[PDB]
Parts: sequence; structure tokens; C-alpha cells
Amino acid sequence: REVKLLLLGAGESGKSTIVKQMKIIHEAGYSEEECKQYKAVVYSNTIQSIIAIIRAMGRLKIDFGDAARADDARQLFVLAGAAEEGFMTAELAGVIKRLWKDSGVQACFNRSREYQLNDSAAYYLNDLDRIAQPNYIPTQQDVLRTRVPTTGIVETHFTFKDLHFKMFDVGGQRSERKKWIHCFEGVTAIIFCVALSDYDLVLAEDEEMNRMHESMKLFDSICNNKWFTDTSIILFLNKKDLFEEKIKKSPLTICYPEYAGSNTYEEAAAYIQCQFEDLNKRKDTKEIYTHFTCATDTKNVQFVFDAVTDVIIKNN
Ligand SMILES: Nc1nc2c(ncn2[C@@H]2O[C@H](COP(=O)(O)OP(=O)(O)NP(=O)(O)O)[C@@H](O)[C@H]2O)c(=O)[nH]1
Ligand SMILES: [Mg+2]
Repeated sequence: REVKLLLLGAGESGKSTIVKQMKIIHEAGYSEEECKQYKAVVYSNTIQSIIAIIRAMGRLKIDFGDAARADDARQLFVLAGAAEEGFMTAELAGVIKRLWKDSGVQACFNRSREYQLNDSAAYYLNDLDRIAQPNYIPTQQDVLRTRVPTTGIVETHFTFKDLHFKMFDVGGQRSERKKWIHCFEGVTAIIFCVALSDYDLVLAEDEEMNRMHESMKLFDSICNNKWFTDTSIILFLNKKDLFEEKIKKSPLTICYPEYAGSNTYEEAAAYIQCQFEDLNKRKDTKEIYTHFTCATDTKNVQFVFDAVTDVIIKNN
């Protein structure tokens, strides 16, 4: 009645977000006290996001739409220290709001594939009035949107369908992959996460490596590892929401030069799925269970995980 699930995938693929969803779906969510613990994370993520955009403006040579923002940028650094401690004054919120609304800042934001920017930047910056409110308490979605790369191994437990799940989460950044092997024993199923929207991005560890290519190499290694022959391989093609928006404006040929389909979700998503599934060297004896997901969407993850659990029960 015990099931061990191991989450694998490159950095930023959404592994830890899936972990959070298990608590929300099967453990009644994050309590008020638990949500408050994420307040400083939300504020830090928010401040780091606007700062990253401002830093990129210097690198890409983008001016502020309105010269008055120069002073707001100065004040941002003077007041930024508070956010990290869990405090968001009306003054700091005002500074961030004006910067976020600037046309130059927006021009830079829309060129984020050229630098490293948290996926939840817009989510938080567009909700400044709410998160800056007095006595602000992060919502479940706010918690799901937080970003903190995983170092070490995280173990979570929950019950579902009369089964006791033991979920293991590890970091996917290059420096953390050496630790994956510590979790290789007795795995019932591997949930390998892939950020669909990574197709036109490069690794933060190396700007010369395409993120999706890196993910493919990792999947090739895991899926074909003889050690996992009897371990169910679940493939989560994640960030489908970001992918749907991006495929409309950024050519998939950046990642796959041979792609001949249109700049639409269905054709492009199916193509990527085929690229990953084709890495399977034993197609007749090893099955991959693929699901398209939006890890921050609780309803999507609930239905997908329900489907995944059924396969695990029937196969293992
Ligand atoms: N829009 C969107 N954001 C997502 C999705 N999945 C994850 N994110 C966001 O992407 C960021 C990174 O997610 P996270 O789960 O930390 O990634 P990870 O694979 O655990 N990273 P690491 O390997 O470094 O530990 C978070 O801010 C999270 O909220 C998705 O499907 N859509
Ligand atoms: Mg993580």
C-alpha cells in the first residue's frame, strides 16, 4: 500500500510546484500560518523580478519610457531590503508599480528570453495592490507561484485512494544532479517534468545550451536506464499555459530546426511530445505515460494525478 514517487527533470521544470499541489489537493492546502511563512518568499520573488528586468535594461540598452522612473529605480534599492524580511510598505509598492507600468520596463519584460527572469514575475507584479495590502496573507496560488530552486532532497507524504504516497523531490540545476542517485532505490514511478516553454531559452548555468535540449538529454538517460525497467515512467510536459502563449510569437524552429508545423499549440505540443517519446530505445517493451500539465493549476493537476494514480495502481 506504499508508493514511492520520484520527481526528476531539469531546473525550473515545475517539480516542486507539483509537490505543493499534493498538499493542496490531498492535504487540505496550506494553513494561514503556513501561508504566512511564504510571505517573505513572495516579496523576495517580486523584488528580484523587477530588479532583474532593471538589470537587463542596462545590458540590452533600454531606456525608461519616462525619465521620472530613474528616481524610482534609485528608491527601489533603498527600500528593497524590507521585502526580503517580509515587509512591503505602500511606498515600496508604489515604486514597483510605477516601474512595472513604464513602457521601457515593459519593452524589456517582453524580451525576457534574452536574460533570466522568474516565470511568476508578471503574476506578482500585476497583483501588487493585493500583495502589498496590510496584513497580506499569501493565497494557495501565491504559494504555488513562488520560486526557490531545490537543493538537497525533499520528502513529502500523503494518502490518496487508500495508498500511502512518499514523494521525493530533488533539484534539477546542474550542480544538484549528482544527488539524483541517492533517490534511485525502490521507486514505484518517476514523474519526469519538462518545461514546454523552455524551447527558446538557455540554461542559467550555461547560456550556450538550449534548455529543452538539456531536458531531452536527461530524459534519454533516465527513461533508458535499465535500473528503471520496472519503474513506471510518467512524463509531465509542463508549463503548457506559458507554452500556449509563447508558441504564437516565438518559432519552435529555434529548438527544432526541422519543425514544419504552424505556430499553434496542438501541432507544436504534439511535436515536442514526439521528440521526447522518440528517445525511448525500447518502444515495444517500455511505455511512457505522457500528460500535458500546468503545475500551478490545481484542477489540472488534480485530474492528471488522478489519471496517473490509476495507471500506477493497475501496473504496480
Ligand atoms: N505559469 C506556470 N508557472 C509554473 C508552472 N510550473 C511551475 N511554474 C513556476 O515555475 C517556477 C519554478 O517551479 P519549480 O517547481 O520551483 O521548479 P523546479 O523544477 O522545482 N526547480 P529546481 O529543479 O531548481 O528545484 C515557480 O515560480 C512555479 O510557480 C506552470 O505550469 N505554469
Ligand atoms: Mg524544486
